[PDB]
Amino acid sequence: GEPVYGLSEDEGESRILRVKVVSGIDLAKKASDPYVKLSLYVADENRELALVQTKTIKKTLNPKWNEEFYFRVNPSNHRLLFEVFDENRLTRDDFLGQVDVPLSHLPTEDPYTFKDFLLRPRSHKSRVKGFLRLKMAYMP
Repeated sequence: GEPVYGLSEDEGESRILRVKVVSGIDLAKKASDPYVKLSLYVADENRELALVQTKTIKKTLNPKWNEEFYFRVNPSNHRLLFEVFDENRLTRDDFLGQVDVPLSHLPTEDPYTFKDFLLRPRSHKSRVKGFLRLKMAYMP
């Protein structure tokens, strides 16, 4: 009774993963107007399977999104990328950091169990700061 992101390629390998994007914490100042873009993708192939973004919160380095998403995923072969961007009107949105999560060993839970994931740069050559607070668990 909720929207699901991703279409199955093999129904005998997919599972429903619940993801809540809670908040961003202590983001880098590069007006800061953050949102998170979530990309479900196939590992190794680096092939996008579903793309969705949170609302933008205006003028903050400590945005509280509290948004929930359900994804259709293959736990062994898919990964979820979270990228934080600063939304801009007249220039490309600025990248603020990422968290790339494997889905193979996430807990399972029928709907303080969030985790604060360290934001990482796109390349080793850059630096970001802060954390992205996420809760993720499979539907049984």
